[PDB]
Amino acid sequence: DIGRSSVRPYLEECTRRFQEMFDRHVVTRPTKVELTDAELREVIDDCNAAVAPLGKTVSDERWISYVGVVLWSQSPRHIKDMEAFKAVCVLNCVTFVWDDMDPALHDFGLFLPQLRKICEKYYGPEDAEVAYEAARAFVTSDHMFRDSPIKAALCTTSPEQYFRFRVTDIGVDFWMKMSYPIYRHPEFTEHAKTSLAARMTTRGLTIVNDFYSYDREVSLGQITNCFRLCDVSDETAFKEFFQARLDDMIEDIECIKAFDQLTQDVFLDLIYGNFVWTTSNKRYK
Amino acid sequence: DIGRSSVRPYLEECTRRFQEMFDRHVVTRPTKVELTDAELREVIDDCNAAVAPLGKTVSDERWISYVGVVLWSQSPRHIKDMEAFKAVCVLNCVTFVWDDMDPALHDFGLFLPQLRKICEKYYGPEDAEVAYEAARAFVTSDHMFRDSPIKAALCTTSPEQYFRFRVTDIGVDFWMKMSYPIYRHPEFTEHAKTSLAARMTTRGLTIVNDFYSYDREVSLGQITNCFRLCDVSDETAFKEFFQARLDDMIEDIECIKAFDQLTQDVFLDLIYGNFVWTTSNKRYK
Ligand SMILES: CC(C)=CCC/C(C)=C/CC/C(C)=C\CC/C(C)=C/CSP(=O)(O)OP(=O)(O)O
Ligand SMILES: CC(C)=CCC/C(C)=C/CC/C(C)=C\CC/C(C)=C\CSP(=O)(O)OP(=O)(O)O
Ligand SMILES: [Mg+2]
Ligand SMILES: [Mg+2]
Repeated sequence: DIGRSSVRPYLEECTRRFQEMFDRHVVTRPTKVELTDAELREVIDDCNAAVAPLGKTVSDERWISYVGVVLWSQSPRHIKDMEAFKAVCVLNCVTFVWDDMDPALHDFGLFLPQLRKICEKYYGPEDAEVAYEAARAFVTSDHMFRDSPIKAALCTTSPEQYFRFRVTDIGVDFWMKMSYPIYRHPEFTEHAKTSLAARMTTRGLTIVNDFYSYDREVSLGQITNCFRLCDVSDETAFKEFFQARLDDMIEDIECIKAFDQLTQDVFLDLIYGNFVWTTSNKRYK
Repeated sequence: DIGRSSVRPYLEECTRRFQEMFDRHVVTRPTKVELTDAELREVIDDCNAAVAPLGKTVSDERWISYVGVVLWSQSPRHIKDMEAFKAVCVLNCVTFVWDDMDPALHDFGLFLPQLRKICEKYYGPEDAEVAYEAARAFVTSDHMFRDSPIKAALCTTSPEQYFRFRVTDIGVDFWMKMSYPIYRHPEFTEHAKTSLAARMTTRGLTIVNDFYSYDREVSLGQITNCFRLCDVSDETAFKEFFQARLDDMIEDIECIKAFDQLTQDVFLDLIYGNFVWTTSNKRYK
């Protein structure tokens, strides 16, 4: 049954169709933000220190693996604050490590002050509180509402309810709220703070992530994946579902182009960058 | 054109159908929170002081009209903090007055510090920052993106995109982020802070407000109304659209019932309470 289901028959075609869609609708190719050796070392040092109180040891290779999503999904042309950039590198990486941990080993009393220390190092006083609150909310939500009936209801009812849940759960709201200081762009800053930024980009991020993590997630009993709403065994049902999802992505991209140029660049680089990172990364194979 | 269209032919039937839906799906009838004479006095005094720098003088009757949405839509069974309650009364009322003002007269330099003063009076340090940030975001969104292509794109594309804009624009995210301290309920606090609370309740709130404000908004050229997505002149198109909105509200209500009992009470009291207030208030006639 579902615990043994797979999208493996569709990997090649779906990858090519995602890329075809991005070339047509976004056009601008993702590029990688470059960090100097010293900047990368500072990020890795900060990640190791954040996760040290947890008794967790993590290799440089694994940190670099996680950080790629930041290097690829941010928008290099628009960056103004590289201190905020390194904070997102660190926040992103330590939250991945936390998520990959056995939940029985989550110690919020040790982890939250580390998240706060990161925010306070890299951001101004105002920004530090916004980014910390988003980080605290993400990690708290994950805990509070696992094995919750709410997750089951939202994830099994309809794509729309599912994506409503993923606005927070896939981490985009947190991403926006820690990323706006990178750009110092007034419009982007407000869209981030109202969460309209996250609401516009959630489907594009989530459909991609869900496709490439489905086999692993389903093998582990995890229900937070939109492809669980269709029978991935029936080639015909799958293809119809996948096309509806591509259509969702396209509608969002087309609406995103109504935003101001800088903001639209950042949103589209995020969705398209995430896909590039996702298909190159060992986490999803 | 659409500027002279009307849903007046449908008022009685739609009102009856909304009520029948709530009686079936929510069941628990809205009740009105009691303020003592002293408490209402305090609220009105605070309202007048906030809008005085704007040269605004407002009658008790007008303030009482605005505050009814708070007295009816909050959940009296679950109130724990009446200071937070009065803060919502004040914040709600002064935001109404701001929104009814000629935009040329909006003076953020004068108004924002008044919003901050209200939050600092009634909330603890942590809650004051969350409520104030949500008020600031709401009022800043309203300004920044008032004649924005984004608003047009979102409001005209699909119901989905429209409701995505209204999460912030109808003010529910702000409502949730100023209301959670009333209840001091951990789960509700978190759903408020992640905006999941707002995402679950926006369609119920927005569909009802939109129906009862359509005629006035369309006469003023305003585009923020879901009934603009159909031809309200065509009775069969309208009835089809209306049913689709009712189905949306019912789906949200049924998913809301998967939340913990206190949270679901609050969410449902809000949607149903707003309907009761909307149908009895002079603002929509
Ligand atoms: C915000 C953004 C750029 C993209 C959306 C997805 C993504 C790669 C997020 C990482 C960036 C952020 C803010 C937080 C990390 C949280 C996390 C472990 C997300 C994975 S989504 P799932 O729970 O499905 O885990 P899996 O990776 O195993 O599929
Ligand atoms: C936010 C909530 C719980 C319910 C929605 C109902 C409502 C009017 C709430 C006001 C309460 C809050 C937080 C803010 C005030 C915002 C405001 C003046 C109007 C929003 S509806 P539109 O912009 O269409 O104006 P109109 O009233 O003239 O139709
Ligand atoms: Mg996944
Ligand atoms: Mg209205």
